[PDB]
Amino acid sequence: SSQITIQARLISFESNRQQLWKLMADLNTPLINELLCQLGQHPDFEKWQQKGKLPSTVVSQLCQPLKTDPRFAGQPSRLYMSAIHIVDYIYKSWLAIQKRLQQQLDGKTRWLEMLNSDAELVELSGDTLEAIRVKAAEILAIAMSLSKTLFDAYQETEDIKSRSAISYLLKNGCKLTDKEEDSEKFAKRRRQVEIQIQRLTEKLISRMPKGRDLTNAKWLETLLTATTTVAEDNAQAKRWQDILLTRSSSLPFPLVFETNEDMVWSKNQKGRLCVHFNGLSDLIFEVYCGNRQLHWFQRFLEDQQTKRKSKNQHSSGLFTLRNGHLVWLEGEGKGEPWNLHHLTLYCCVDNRLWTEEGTEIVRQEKADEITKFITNMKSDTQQALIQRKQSTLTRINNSFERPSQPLYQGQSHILVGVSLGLEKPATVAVVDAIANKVLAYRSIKQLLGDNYELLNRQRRQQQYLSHERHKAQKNFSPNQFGASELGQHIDRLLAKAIVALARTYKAGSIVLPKLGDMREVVQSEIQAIAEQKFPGYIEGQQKYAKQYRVNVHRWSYGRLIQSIQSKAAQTGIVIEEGKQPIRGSPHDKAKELALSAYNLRL
DNA sequence: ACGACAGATAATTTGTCACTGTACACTACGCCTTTTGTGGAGATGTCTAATATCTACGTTTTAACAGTGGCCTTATTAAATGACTTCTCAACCTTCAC
Repeated sequence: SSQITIQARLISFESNRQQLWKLMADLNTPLINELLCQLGQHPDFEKWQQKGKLPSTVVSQLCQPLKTDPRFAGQPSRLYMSAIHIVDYIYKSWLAIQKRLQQQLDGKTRWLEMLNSDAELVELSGDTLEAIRVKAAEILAIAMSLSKTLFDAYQETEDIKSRSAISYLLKNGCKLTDKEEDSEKFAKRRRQVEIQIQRLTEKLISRMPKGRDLTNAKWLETLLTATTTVAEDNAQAKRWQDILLTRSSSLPFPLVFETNEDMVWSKNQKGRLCVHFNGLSDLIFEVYCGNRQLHWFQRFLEDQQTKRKSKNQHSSGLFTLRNGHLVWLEGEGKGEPWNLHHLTLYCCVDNRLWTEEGTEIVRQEKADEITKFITNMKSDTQQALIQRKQSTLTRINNSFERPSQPLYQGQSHILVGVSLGLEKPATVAVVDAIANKVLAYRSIKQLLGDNYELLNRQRRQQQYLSHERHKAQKNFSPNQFGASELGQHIDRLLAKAIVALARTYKAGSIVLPKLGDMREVVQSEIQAIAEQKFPGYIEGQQKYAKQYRVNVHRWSYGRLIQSIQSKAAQTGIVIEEGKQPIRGSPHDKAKELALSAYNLRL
């Protein structure tokens, strides 16, 4: 996770900002909207959902006739390209989501079929429980990936004895068990799977990507319709209401510049770094950044100047800058939108390209990938692709003469396990795995140190700000706020503390748990309990454990994992994934998480 | 011869009267002992109703709270917020413009 974003304000005189706003809002965003509409109507759309993959070129092909439609014709080539990238990534995202959800629904539907109680397994096997227990002992002795191997063994073995023995073996977590099945805990575990299947089935009714209408013409024409026309029935009037409540999108889609050299850097005579974008060189924007990021923007000019001095004998494949996003940030107050909103550039950089040693890491990664490509790839334009790839492979050998910082060296036998929990967001154990000894624990309080008071602040603000929103909603007041930025701050403080401890003990890796989807587990567990406690009373079921379900939906385990992954990559510490045990305290969970990831190395 | 007539005669008792021996001399029912049935205290032994004491019999009363039972409507779409997921993160070459 070595890619990170740095940002700066872009400043320019009003006519440059107005011209860019009108390009984005009047042409580029309407084009994106049109591409999303046409792409969702394509005759292959239903087979793209089955593959879960979009064709590499279909957005580019749809955009070609639109580039000369009077609605969209006025744009530079890179703005059409940006619109293509926006639309292509949206569907690459959405088709990947739907594909995995469909696989989850199919997987659990098979499990629901093969989850049979011992009373059902007796009939469906025709064998006594001891007989299927012995047959499961044989099938386990052959399947010795074990879970998948049993799922593979189940499907084509139509022999109901072995098929039931696999069912019995899978019910217990791929192992034998002597103890009797508690019939109500089984019936609950069956009911959980039905709820999960239903909730997956409902999630697969997701909407197609909606776009951003900045005119909101549909709202005003619906208002005129609903006020002067009789609704033909309740369903038309409901559709009218649903439109009238829909909020207006203020801001256009950002521009995306996937060619780092489509940002051209310079220093003006007042000494400020400046940038202009390919196709819009007349609009000079001035960089206004914090000094904590200035060294990156200075590097972008130095990388640009280095390759010009070498007459392009360097490769921009090793430019520290990777891509840019050009974004309008919503301004407070009033004005024309190019005056109200603040133009902001977000630059992706790869942190390894800062140093010379890290650049050598990237160079070999580039060289191996391109040598693979050239070997596997072998038309005129496809031969031109090979020649560009071969030019890259030649030019990445030329050095940028970057700062030298020796790479981190961590001991392979020292690991940090990080236990994640709802009550204690992180707990760490430094384990010496060949010694099987814990070198150090730290609690959440020791990780946060002097910041530990922020953790009670978060809980207190989450309560307070929720209640103030609840009160504000009843007044239709816009003053609705929350603690997300404090929560993000805490997760970043924890990430830095964990990695600093890992560096201090020379740990080779940080071990993080494969939590899965905690929210759908908790939500289906609690619903199965509540349906027994409040039969036929839906509101009673939804009130049951409401605050626990809320707490689990706020638990930011993904954001914390992501923050740890970024900080570890910036110091070259390996991340490993392990299985967090359910037994024990957060300290013991962290220790056994660490040691299991060591033993799982094969 | 004996004894047998009437009457003598030696007893026998009746009655006188001088003499003398004696008590009157105040001087026993009184002193003393033992038994003994009746009687007067006065230490001591006899043995109860009863007015408690002295706990328990257990029996009510409380409140605490535990368990049963009724009710609670459910859907769509938009918005805000908090999150999750996915995708992306070229580069050399050509052409026309001073």
